[PDB]
Order: sequence, then structure tokens, then C-alpha cells
Amino acid sequence: GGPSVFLFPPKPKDTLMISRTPEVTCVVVDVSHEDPEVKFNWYVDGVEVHNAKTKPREEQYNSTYRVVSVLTVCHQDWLNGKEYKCKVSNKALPAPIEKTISKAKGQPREPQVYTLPPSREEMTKNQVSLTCLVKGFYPSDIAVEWESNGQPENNYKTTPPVLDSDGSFFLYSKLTVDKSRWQQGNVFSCSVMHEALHNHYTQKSLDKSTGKPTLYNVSLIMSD
Amino acid sequence: GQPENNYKTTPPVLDSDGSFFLYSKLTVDKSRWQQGNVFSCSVMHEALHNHYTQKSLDKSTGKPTLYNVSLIMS
Amino acid sequence: GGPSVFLFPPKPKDTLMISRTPEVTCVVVDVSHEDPEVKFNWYVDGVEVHNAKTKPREEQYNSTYRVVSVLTVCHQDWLNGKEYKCKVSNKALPAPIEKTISKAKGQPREPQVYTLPPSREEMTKNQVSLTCLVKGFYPSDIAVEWESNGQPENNYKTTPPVLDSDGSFFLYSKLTVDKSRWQQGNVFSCSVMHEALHNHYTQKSLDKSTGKPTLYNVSLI
Amino acid sequence: GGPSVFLFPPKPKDTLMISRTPEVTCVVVDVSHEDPEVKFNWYVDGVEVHNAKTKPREEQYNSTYRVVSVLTVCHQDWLNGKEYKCKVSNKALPAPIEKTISKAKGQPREPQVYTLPPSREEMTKNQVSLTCLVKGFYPSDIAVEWESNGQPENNYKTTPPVLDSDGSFFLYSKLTVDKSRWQQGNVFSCSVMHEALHNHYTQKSLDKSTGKPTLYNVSLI
Repeated sequence: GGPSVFLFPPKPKDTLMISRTPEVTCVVVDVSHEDPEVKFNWYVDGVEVHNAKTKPREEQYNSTYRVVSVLTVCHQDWLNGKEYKCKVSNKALPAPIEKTISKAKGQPREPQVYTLPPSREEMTKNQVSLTCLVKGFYPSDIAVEWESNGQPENNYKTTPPVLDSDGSFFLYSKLTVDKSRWQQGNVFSCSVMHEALHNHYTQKSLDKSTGKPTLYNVSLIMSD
Repeated sequence: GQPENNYKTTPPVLDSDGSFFLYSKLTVDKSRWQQGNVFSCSVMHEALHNHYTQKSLDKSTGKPTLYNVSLIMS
Repeated sequence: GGPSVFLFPPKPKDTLMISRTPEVTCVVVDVSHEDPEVKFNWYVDGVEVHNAKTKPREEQYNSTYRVVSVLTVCHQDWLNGKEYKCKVSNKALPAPIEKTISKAKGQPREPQVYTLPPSREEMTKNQVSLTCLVKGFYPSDIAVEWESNGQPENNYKTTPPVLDSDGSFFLYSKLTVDKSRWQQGNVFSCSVMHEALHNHYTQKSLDKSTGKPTLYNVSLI
Repeated sequence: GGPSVFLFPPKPKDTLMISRTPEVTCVVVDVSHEDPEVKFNWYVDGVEVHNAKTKPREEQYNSTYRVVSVLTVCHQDWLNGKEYKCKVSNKALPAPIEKTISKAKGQPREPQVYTLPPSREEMTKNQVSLTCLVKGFYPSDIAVEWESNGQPENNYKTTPPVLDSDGSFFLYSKLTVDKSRWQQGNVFSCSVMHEALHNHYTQKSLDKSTGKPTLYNVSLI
């Protein structure tokens, strides 16, 4: 019956990328088809904004409508942590419902990033996997991306953040590639972007060498 | 000696093929780690033999090759 | 001949920084005392904008009135390359002077950033020098910063770049450290910020054990 | 048409080199059409010496004539720092224009020159960059050359001097070499000549992975 508004907080990668800073999404489902009018209101820091954007409603089979609306606001305004408010009003709802969305409040912590070279047992498999773990970041806003200078990697795996005992978060990023590419000393890195990180960018490149005491296995030459 | 409790397992996630994969992390002290203590992760799955498979670590990863670089004098 | 109006280009650091939005400043110098207030007009692609601001007049050592006006432009707008116009009207000035600036146009090519480890005698002296160079950028809008284990310390050398034989500009950056800092092996980050780089910001890490090729290294000529 | 005078400091390499004859040039531009000839007077050590090198006048679309007066001085006279006086008189100018040139000899500091091993990543690029650091000099007149195997290098880049916290300027010398030349073990020498330098020459030899001790050292990886 009554439409229900779902809260979709901005993805921190959206805030970081230049092209998609202003986008803020309000989504409403279970909208009654009897009432065609939809009222949308944005409250930023307690005041109403003049400009608004709303896409046409989407028809659903089960007598429901989907309403997606986009609000434009500076990314630095969202980074300030001020509360944002979304209001959706319709004739079906006896009273308007106000929803508040804001970034999680907490003490920022500098995350730690570590890369792991593949185990010896994995060269039996055709595809070799590389892992980059990040840990010790209290906010849930994190962006980990695999990067190579020669060419960006199509494959990209990331597990959802897992709560830690101390209250921070940790996760892993996985990249599967071919054996030949890894053996040829290809440059790989896991760019990590966090609100607490300085410059909002940290690069930890992984080298081919595993640090074994003997890897050359070639007799050296002395020249005076 | 005995099983531990300071271990966290990530929820399973999808892959390109479709088969799931996940990680598990255990936090320990460096004093016991540097002493050469075995640490084993046991996985129970239906497809595994006897529904049990243990993988152990003896901090012996990256063992140097038997061959060594020859030293000469000029 | 009366007040002079200029439009200073935005600083390179603010232009390429997502957090610090670029700022466009317009300056009026030698303003007549009898006419301190000057009418300001700011146009973005021929459109009036209400976000322009001007700072209060500040006295100069030469007893000449100087006026500055700042406008906050969109970070994406500078990437696009929009046109901004500043117009200053003064009663003393017979004809207003308008200054026009535009974003540099050129082929975006990814610069290469290299790090030079100190030699085997650089630690003999009291100060050890760490150098990071950037080559192969056509636009002059680039930023280079130094980072030491999360402690911001930059010498702001900002040595002027010089064109190469192929026309690809290059620049160098130098930092001075102590013997203990170099011998510790802590990571030192040369951070480069340019249009052509991925995500507009990249870093290069240099350590004491920055790298040793598998091939033998000769100790004598 | 508003005649102008410009000051051109002399090249230090002319004075430092015994074979090269030092020359001091004073140049006048924006000479009006009605008076192409400019009355030029030259004084050294407050006295008149009979030598002059006046360039012939040339026609330009802006009706501006450039006149250069060149004076010959000895190495000892140049090292003294005595003022050289150029006086220019024109019909259009109500009064003669005076200019003087004299470099300041203050706090002569012997420059320190260092060479760094090539960066690891440079082996991937088909061009290898060689860097020569020089610092510890107060004056801005420094001579730099790249003398490889006894013959000067065709291409070399010199960064302009910049300010420093120690009060002495520093700069870099960049050389580009092919990977094949560096693979065979070619040796390049960076020669630095300064007015306060001992015997006006400092140089050293470098190779792949330069090491001051006679030992094979390898860092962590």
C-alpha cells in the first residue's frame, strides 16, 4: 500500500570520482498506482534546495511503482558529515515520512595495506591469484582497486567489509591473472582510498621477487 | 596444542565461474610465531573427502633453492 | 595610467585537487583613492553567477589601493575547460579592462615518475639527498609533494621545468634527510598529481632497499 | 619611440677558460626610426680603452633597431668585479641613458658535486637518464659540461638555479643515453667549473651501480 523509501547512502568511490560527485539517490518502492503525483523534498543542513531532478517512474507488475530521484550537492558538503534529509509525500500516505542519512560518526583511523605473493602450490593451476588486504579502518567508506601501468585488469574481486574485535574493519582484494604475465614481472598495485588517508590515495605495488636468499641461480662474474 | 578463538571468516562471495571463495584471518602474537609453531586451517565441505581437509603452515614458505650463486675471485 | 586589472591563473595545486576546489582571482592595482569601490562582474561562459566574492581592500606599502576578487569554480568545470571573464568598472578609469584566460590545450600523455636512490657516498655527508623526477608532460599543471610515514614535510623547491629535445617537459624534486632516517629504511613517498595520471593522483615509494637487479652489479669500472 | 636598454651578464665560461676571451655586451633596443644611429660610450675601471664591436643596424617591421656594444676584458679584471659602464645617447631621448654591469663577489663557496646511480626502472625505458647534482655555490655563474671519454656530449640539460635554505644555490645536469651504450659499460663524466673552484675543474667517473667501497653490496628485495 503505502510507498516505502529506501536509504541508499552515496558510495565513497562516487564521492571520490570527479564526474559523479553531485549525485545523491533517493529510491522509493511499493508506490500505489492510484496516486500519480509524487512529492520529493531535499533538506540539506536544514534548508531546502532550489533545483531538483527526478526520473520518470518505473512500472512494476505487482501493482507497484519505483521512483528514483537524483539530488545535486557538492561532495565537500557531504564530506563535512552534516545530516541530509529526504522527504517523499503522496496521497496514499496519511502523513509525510522524513528520512535522515549521514556518514558514520567515529574516530578516523589510518588503514594498513599489505600485499601477499602467491603460494607455491598455485602455479599448478593455470590462473594465479594475487591478494591485497586492507585493515584497521573504522569507517565503512573504502575503495580498493587493482591497477597496472600496462593495462587495467578486467578481473576484480572484493569481499564485503568484516567487523573487527577492536571495532575497525578489514577486507581483501583478489586479482586472477595468467602465469606468464606474473612470471614476466608485470607491475601490479592495489590503490586504496579512504577518508582518513592523506591525499585519499595509497599505492602498494607488488614485486615479482619473493625475497628468497637465492633466486638468481646464475654464477656471478668478477671484473676489476 | 589447542584450537584458538581469535579467528574471523569472511562471508562467501561469487566469482566469474560461479564457485564461491572466501578468506579467514587469525591474529596471533609475534613471540609464538617466531618460535616455529604450526598453524592449521581445517575446511569442512560436502565435496571434500571425509568432509574434512586440513592445511598446515610451519612458517617455512619461501624456502631457498638448493643451488646457490657461485663465488669467484678476479 | 589609473588602475590596472589582471586575472591571475589559479594555482596548480588547487586546480587538480578534488578536496580543494580551484579558485580564480582577479586583481586591481593602483586604484584611485577617491574611488576605492569598483564594480565587479564575473561571467562563466557568458552567464552571470552569484557565487563571486571580493576581499576587503588592503593597504599596500607603496600607499596604493589593491583589490582582490575570488570566485570558486567547479572542479569538473576546470577539467572541461570553461571560460571565465572578470570585468572591473571604476569611475577614474575611462575604459574598463577585461582579462581573458583559457585552459591549456594539448595531447594528454601519461608522465613517467622515477626515483633515484642515493649513491654509496651520499650518506658520508651530514645530509642525504633523495630525488624523484617526472618526465613527459605537455601541460604545466602538475604538483609534486613529499611524504614521510604520514608526516607532511615538503621543501617546496618547485624547480621550474625545462623543455626536452622531444618537447616533453620534465622536473625534479629533492628532499634532505639525516643518516639515521636513510639507514632506517622507512618508506618515502613522492606524490605526483597531474591530468594524465589515473585518478589524478599517484605515488612512488622509495626505501633504503629500493631494489637490486638480479644481474650482478660491478663494483669497479 | 621610447628607447630601452637591457643588461646582459657575461658568460662565466668565457672568463674561466684561458683560451676563450671574456666579453661584456650591453644592448639597446627600441631605437626610433628617425635616429637609427646611437651614440655609444664605453668605460672600464673608470678609464677609456680603445676597442669597440658595434653590430650593424637591421630593418624590422616594428621600426626598432638593436645595437650591441661588446667590450674585451681580462680574466683578472673580470675577477675584480669592477663596474663596466655603457652610456647611450639618442636624439629622441632628452637625457643620456646610463647602465653599468658588475657581478657581486661575496662569500666564495666551493661547490660540491655528486653523481647518483641510474634508477632501476630506467632499464625498462629505452632511454636512460643520468643525473649530476651540484650545490654549495653562492653565485649564479656556474659552468657545467658532460665530458664522456674525453669528448663533450651532444645533449645535456641544465636546470636553472633556485633558492635554498642554506643560502647556496643548487642545480642538476641531465643526460639521455641509449640502453645499448649503458649495457656495454660506458663511463660518463660530469665536469664542473666555478670561479671559486680550485683549478677551475672538478670531475669524477661513474658506472653501473656505483660503489665507493671495493665490495659487492646488495640490499633487501
